[PDB]
Amino acid sequence: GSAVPFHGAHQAGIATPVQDRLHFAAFDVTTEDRAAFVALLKEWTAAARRLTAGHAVGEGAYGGLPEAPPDDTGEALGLKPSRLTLTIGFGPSLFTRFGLADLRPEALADLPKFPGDNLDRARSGGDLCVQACADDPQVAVHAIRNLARIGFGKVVVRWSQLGFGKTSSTTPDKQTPRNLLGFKDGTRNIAGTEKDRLDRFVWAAEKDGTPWMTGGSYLVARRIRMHIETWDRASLQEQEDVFGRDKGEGAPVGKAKERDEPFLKAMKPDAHVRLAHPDSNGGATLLRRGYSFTDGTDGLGRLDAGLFFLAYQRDIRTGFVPVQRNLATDALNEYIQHVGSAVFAVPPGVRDADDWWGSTLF
Amino acid sequence: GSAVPFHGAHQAGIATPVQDRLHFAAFDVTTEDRAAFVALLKEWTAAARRLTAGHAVGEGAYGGLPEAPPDDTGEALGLKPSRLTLTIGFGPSLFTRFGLADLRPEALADLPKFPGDNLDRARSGGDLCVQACADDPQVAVHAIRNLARIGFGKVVVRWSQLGFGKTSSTTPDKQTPRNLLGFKDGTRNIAGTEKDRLDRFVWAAEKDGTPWMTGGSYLVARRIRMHIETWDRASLQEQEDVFGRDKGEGAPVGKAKERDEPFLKAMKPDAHVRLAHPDSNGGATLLRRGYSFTDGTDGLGRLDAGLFFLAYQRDIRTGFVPVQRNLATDALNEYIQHVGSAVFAVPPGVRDADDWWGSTLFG
Ligand code: HEM
Ligand code: HEM
Repeated sequence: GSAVPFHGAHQAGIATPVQDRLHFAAFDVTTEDRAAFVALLKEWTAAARRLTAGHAVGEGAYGGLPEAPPDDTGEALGLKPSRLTLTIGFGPSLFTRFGLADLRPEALADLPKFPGDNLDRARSGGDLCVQACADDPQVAVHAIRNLARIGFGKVVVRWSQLGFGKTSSTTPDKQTPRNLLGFKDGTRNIAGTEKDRLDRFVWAAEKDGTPWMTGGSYLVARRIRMHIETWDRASLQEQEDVFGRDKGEGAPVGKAKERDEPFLKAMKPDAHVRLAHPDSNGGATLLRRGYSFTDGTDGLGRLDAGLFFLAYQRDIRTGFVPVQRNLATDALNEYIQHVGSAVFAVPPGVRDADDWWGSTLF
Repeated sequence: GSAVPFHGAHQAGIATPVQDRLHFAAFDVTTEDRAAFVALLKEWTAAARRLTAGHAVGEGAYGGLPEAPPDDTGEALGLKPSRLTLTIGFGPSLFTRFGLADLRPEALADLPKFPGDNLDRARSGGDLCVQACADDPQVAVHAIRNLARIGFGKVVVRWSQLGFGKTSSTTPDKQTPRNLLGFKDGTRNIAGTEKDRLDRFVWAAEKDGTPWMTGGSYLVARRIRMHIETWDRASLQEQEDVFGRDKGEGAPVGKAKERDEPFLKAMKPDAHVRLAHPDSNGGATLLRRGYSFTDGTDGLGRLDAGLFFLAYQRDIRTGFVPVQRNLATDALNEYIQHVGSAVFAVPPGVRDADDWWGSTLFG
């Protein structure tokens, strides 16, 4: 139930232990006034400091003037901070505004088209994002709702995604969670304690060519539908062959324990783990941080199910792109479809109480 | 605690402690064969015994024949029972099948149309329901996904709703939860400890007219959207006047504490608490067991959020119907809309290891 510190060289919500619940929102900007947008970023930062400490925004949820709307909507009153993190990102489309064109980072690359893509344009893209993660869904909804309210008239919500349970791990010392296909997901990631690996693969550096992004990261989001009718009639052996790990323990094929190192040549040549592994991709390594979703039924008598895939990396061109390209022949492709996509530059951390989100850019 | 007993004179999930999370699904039946449906109820009951104890269904999620599909889909491996309850109910439309038309209870009444209703037919009705409540959402979802799989070919999923209340790891058991309008919700309700009130207002009795339903109850489900962005622009006074309680403490107007008994005459005539109170409705009293929802954002950028309202009662005609009728002029109507609806007869409990869901109806 404790608080995660909001200030630092980096934003929280990346290397932080993965929280139980997600509420992700993408926003489009509706003001042409640079000074007004800067004022919004400062007001959002002030609200974020309150929210992540478990306090109400502005002057509170009640006990003000009877004839005014309360500053805070009130539904988180009496709740603990619940490890709430709030992480902001800027999309490529932002840089066509406020005279920012020459500040767009090279590492913020547009993704190519990938075979099998079926992307809904309405639930793709966005000028900016806020990732809210917490152990309590009410706390996460409250944060997004209050940020959107403060932003009324300057930003609108383009699309949002809720995740009911995590399918990722930055804490190898704890139980690895399972996705809706029934497999552990998160065994070989990057842990929050692995400072050298974070510096090499996740955090942007001054020498990479964009000074304002030093200490930031780049985010890829993919909404992926799962064909669970098709999967649930597959044999156990089929399922295990798809991944290269057994279902019960999640060990590499032939080995006894989850965390034993994979021996790739024992897996099928189209196994997911074999294709995705850094040794198959010139060393390319990702920080995965996704969540499961279900949005009702599909109208054809079945539950809807999917995974909202989130990856952080130092450069989209050397992280997600080469790995996803290598997944063109993945056995898993028979059971999934990518139906939404977005990329964001995640700026550096808020250094102290006088700093603000985006201050290095603006 | 960690598990809730499955067997009893009553089904669990009604009077048992309220769990943190909900997965509610409505199913339609596709078979005409009574024998095949009975066989399904028996297999579903066997699965539910396993699920509510934290075990996998059938022969398990792994370690069987490699060339067969696993009996359990495996996404709950490693999780705890999480106080899972599974509660089954039968809709009015079931009784048009299997020769059951003369066994439909009179208390399972069709709802009238109410002012302001805007019901989505696709998210309404259903032949059957399963209410899955648990502290971990993945335990609830795993239960619904596996029941649906076992039934494939005999039932389909018509509609499904996820919901949330409190998070018990961080929030005290005695604290009333707040709804998404920011008000405490549940202060004046029937509690699971109130045996006599449950017998008066919730459980069906033999003398009520339908012997097979003795020890069962009747459920009304309403999916109620909130107009969040409109509500959030209302003044504090306007919000408090809508309910007849204050927002911070949740006390009735002119009182000091949440649990002080209301004085109805101090509230505005169309305040929600005044219209809903038993004294305004000839003594009519409900067990509310609903959950908040947030599904996403709609095409206009607004939050798709609200209350998935669940009420249990001894007779729909003397519980939900009179009370909802009395809300025709509710000040709250400006900020909500009922967009889905269904009613179910929830049979008596599974008595022991040889009993099965629906045995009093089917024989
Ligand atoms: C619904 C989609 C997906 C499912 C169900 C899935 C499932 C899994 C599972 C079960 C593992 C093995 C346990 C682990 O080490 O985490 C794994 C590993 C991995 N996945 Fe995926 N995955 C999906 C999509 C993706 C995508 C889109 C990418 C990247 C483009 C990706 C990259 C990886 C990586 C890098 C590993 C670690 C390989 C290693 O170093 O051993 N996955 N995935
Ligand atoms: C979005 C919809 C609704 C909201 C936000 C809401 C909110 C509330 C609140 C805040 C209270 C006062 C605290 C408490 O005693 O629980 C209350 C009481 C109550 N509500 Fe509602 N309610 C809603 C819909 C309904 C419906 C549809 C019914 C019945 C048909 C209902 C019946 C009652 C009853 C019986 C009480 C208790 C009155 C008493 O005995 O003091 N509510 N509701």
